[PDB]
Amino acid sequence: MYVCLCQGVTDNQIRDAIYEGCCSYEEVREATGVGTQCGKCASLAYQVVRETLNDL
Ligand code: FES
Repeated sequence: MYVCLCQGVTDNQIRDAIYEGCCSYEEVREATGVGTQCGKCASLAYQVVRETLNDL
């Protein structure tokens, strides 16, 4: 699903960044651009990051 429409980031793309070593929401933002242009997606993006990290 889409997480971030401003940057076109999907939940799979967030997981891809974590599977390449990102270990925090901030690093996922650095790798994907999620949440950089407005406030709408931050809550969802953080939840996807946390669920993904907890499953590793
Ligand atoms: S929807 Fe993600 S930065 Fe705007």
